[PDB]
Amino acid sequence: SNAMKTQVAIIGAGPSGLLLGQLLHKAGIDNIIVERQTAEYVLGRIRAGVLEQGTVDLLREAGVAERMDREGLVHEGVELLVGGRRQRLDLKALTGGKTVMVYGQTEVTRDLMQAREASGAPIIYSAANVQPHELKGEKPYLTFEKDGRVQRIDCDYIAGCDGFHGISRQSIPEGVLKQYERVYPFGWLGLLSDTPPVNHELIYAHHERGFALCSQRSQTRSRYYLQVPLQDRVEEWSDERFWDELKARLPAEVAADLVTGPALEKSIAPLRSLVVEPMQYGHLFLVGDAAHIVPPTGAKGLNLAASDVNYLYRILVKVYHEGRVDLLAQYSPLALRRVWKGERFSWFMTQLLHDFGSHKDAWDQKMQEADREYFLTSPAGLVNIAENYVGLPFEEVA
Amino acid sequence: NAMKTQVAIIGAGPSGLLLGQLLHKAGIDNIIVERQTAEYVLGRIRAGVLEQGTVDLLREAGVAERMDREGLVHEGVELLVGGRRQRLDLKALTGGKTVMVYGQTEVTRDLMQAREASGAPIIYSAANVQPHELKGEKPYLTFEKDGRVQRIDCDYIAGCDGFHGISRQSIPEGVLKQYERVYPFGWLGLLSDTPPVNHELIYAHHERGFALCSQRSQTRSRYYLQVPLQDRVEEWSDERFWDELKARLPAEVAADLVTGPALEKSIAPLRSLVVEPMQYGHLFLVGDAAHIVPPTGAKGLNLAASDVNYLYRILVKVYHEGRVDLLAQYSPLALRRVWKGERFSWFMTQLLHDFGSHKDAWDQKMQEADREYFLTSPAGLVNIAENYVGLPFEEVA
Ligand SMILES: Cc1cc2nc3c(=O)[nH]c(=O)nc-3n(C[C@H](O)[C@H](O)[C@H](O)COP(=O)(O)OP(=O)(O)OC[C@H]3O[C@@H](n4cnc5c(N)ncnc54)[C@H](O)[C@@H]3O)c2cc1C
Ligand SMILES: Cc1cc2nc3c(=O)[nH]c(=O)nc-3n(C[C@H](O)[C@H](O)[C@H](O)COP(=O)(O)OP(=O)(O)OC[C@H]3O[C@@H](n4cnc5c(N)ncnc54)[C@H](O)[C@@H]3O)c2cc1C
Ligand SMILES: [Cl-]
Ligand SMILES: [Cl-]
Ligand SMILES: [Cl-]
Ligand SMILES: [Cl-]
Ligand SMILES: [Cl-]
Repeated sequence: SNAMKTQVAIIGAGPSGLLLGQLLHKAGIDNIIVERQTAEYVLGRIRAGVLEQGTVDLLREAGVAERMDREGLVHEGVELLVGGRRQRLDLKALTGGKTVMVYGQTEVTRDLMQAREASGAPIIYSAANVQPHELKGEKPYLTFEKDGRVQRIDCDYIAGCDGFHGISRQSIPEGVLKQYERVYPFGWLGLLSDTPPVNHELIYAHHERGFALCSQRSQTRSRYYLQVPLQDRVEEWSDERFWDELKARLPAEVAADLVTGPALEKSIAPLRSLVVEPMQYGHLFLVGDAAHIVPPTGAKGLNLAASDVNYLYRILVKVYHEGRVDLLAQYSPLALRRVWKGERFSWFMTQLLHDFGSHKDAWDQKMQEADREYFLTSPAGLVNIAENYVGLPFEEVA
Repeated sequence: NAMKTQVAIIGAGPSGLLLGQLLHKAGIDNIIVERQTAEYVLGRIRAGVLEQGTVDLLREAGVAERMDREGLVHEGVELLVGGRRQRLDLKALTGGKTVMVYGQTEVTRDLMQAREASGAPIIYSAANVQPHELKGEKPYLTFEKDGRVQRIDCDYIAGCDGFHGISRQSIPEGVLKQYERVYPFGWLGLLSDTPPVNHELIYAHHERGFALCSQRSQTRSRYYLQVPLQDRVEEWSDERFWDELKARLPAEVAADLVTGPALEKSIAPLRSLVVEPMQYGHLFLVGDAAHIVPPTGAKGLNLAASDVNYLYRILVKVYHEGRVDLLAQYSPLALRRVWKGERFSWFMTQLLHDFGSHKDAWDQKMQEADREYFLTSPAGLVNIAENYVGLPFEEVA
């Protein structure tokens, strides 16, 4: 058949692709989203839960915040647990007013999907072998297969919002991108349960046996994590083994108040820090997990995706409304400045709260311990953590 | 016959002299034994920056007159990254705390003159000093001088004998545990009779490597350059030193730098080293005998001073209040502050030096990000400033 036509072709219907598309459509910039999996499959992913104010603001601007505001929970603080002691970080007081919002990525994604349904902005699911073409040409395009037919999308710009295993990043020629990576010797084993959270705020716990995070998605939906060796598989961890181990890494007081229950979802995510430079090539712009990855210890993943969306969205508005086509050259510079800040903090928190075993020498272990002392005791240290946790500012586009 | 005292002190460097001066004043007898001659000890060119805790201690010891007259109070320090100058107003950021620039040699000289005036015994050129009966109730030292073996009977031994001392090596095998990080570089220092390029210290990170613009007075400058461990001082002419220093500074700063012939020039290797515990029986390790820091945080002499402070306050209570229980608190107290200083010294070293290929691309990227974060965040600067002026001494109660 004949080629579909739009202004911005978006690869990936995850939070990045959907939010970008929603913001663009509201601003009168035509876009089409193509996604490899089914709508159901995308919604089945249990991932992030902590939204920085910048992300919340973007969602409000996109006009998809009614449910987030009603069913989400503003968290004014977080706890770091070292040596069995519970240290609360009053993010609100430490930052002079900032907070975080606990609302599931799945929920955010569902809201964005319902909003796109209402607008009628085209979105195509179960699209196989999406390939971008003529990234340097003036007329880039996408091809894909669906319903046993090759389909084409002509556009001006391509936004690669296709995640860690996307096609976007891989479509850029060799030499162009440079990669910076740190692979951690552990993953997070996550368990979502239909049970009351043990605390009204997140508890990041460092314990001799290893790291543990007590989290949640609502007043009736809990999310717990344990660091685990890379070899470990989710089949080796029954619901009971996970509950017992979580209990062993928490103080007796918290262990007793913990209400356990069957896992609605359980899986292991390997931890890695990854960044590519630049985050664009010609008319293709990499957004979110397609460009960078962080360990979730700082709750920065989805929030960095959102800042990437922020910058590309505000540049594109000026490209089409003010004809400033060349402003797109500042996308990577802007995005990367904030990516490195979040990457730094995510790296810092991972080093601070995890058991590295033989992967760190004796000196580095002592420095981990002295950092745990200093950062949770010094008022300036607590302020260092709090201001990073709530999310550093977005810079203005010139 | 044998010499008798309460506390026998090994080493006549800053640790040993300050501990001896404080103890003597409190009425606690002490003898100091030193391997080198007095002249040789004075020939050493090292520290220059004193925390208020160290300044307070010297005033308490009654050896502050010359420091209060010739030392210079610094209200800030500068950190320099990619041309940017970030002044840390220590006073404004820490609620009034400052640092004192006064040479370690000057402090050492003043202490030596005060002990001479008091007549508290001190023995130079004490060879093969050895401690014995560390856990017994009657510990003692032996040493050789003027062709004869001499003995000092005491109640406690203070090992203030530095990195190459005998005290640490005298403790039975396996008791001590050594934590260490050896840096792939040293500091080439040059003392010059020229005006400092700035009235405050300048810690400069540069693609080519770290440089420190420091001073001993308004007429005497002290500059440092990081150099690889292979380097020998004989490979560094004054000319090469000056040119390299200028290459590591913004052109606008280098332009007015006044160069001159070296009065002293040597390379010190950098290392982070902590020994635990810091005592065995009636033997206590003090200062460099127990721990080393890279000088990037100006913590060395200052940690030695806090070790001295704790051992001194404990001994006062031991002798005047029979608080023998408190001797077990020396290592816990000293190590709490030592680890904090070690952390800071490590932090500053990581932040400001070039590690070449001793650091992978990811760690270089985290250095770059740390320099961006700590030097632009108000909280980041507070963090550095409060560590730089030195964290408080805890009370020995
Ligand atoms: C497995 C996993 C677990 C995580 N857990 C946590 C956590 O516990 N806490 C936390 O704070 N953060 C977590 N994160 C981080 C956070 O969820 C991500 O940063 C966030 O999902 C990034 O959104 P995105 O839209 O950039 O990528 P994604 O959410 O991955 O969306 C990418 C979309 O593109 C689609 N796609 C991929 N390839 C193609 C193709 N060739 N053609 C078309 N479409 C394609 C995918 O199907 C997907 O729907 C996790 C991330 C992952 C991947
Ligand atoms: C080479 C070097 C360079 C340094 N440079 C700097 C710098 O540039 N900036 C900075 O801030 N800090 C620096 N420092 C750190 C700071 O000067 C030290 O922390 C400080 O000197 C510690 O004092 P101390 O008395 O504990 O040890 P020392 O000053 O080493 O005194 C130990 C004394 O014990 C004596 N002794 C050793 N063995 C025996 C024995 N068996 N019997 C009898 N006596 C013995 C020694 O002769 C010496 O006099 C440096 C340290 C060293 C070693
Ligand atoms: Cl979720
Ligand atoms: Cl931090
Ligand atoms: Cl941030
Ligand atoms: Cl811009
Ligand atoms: Cl300190």
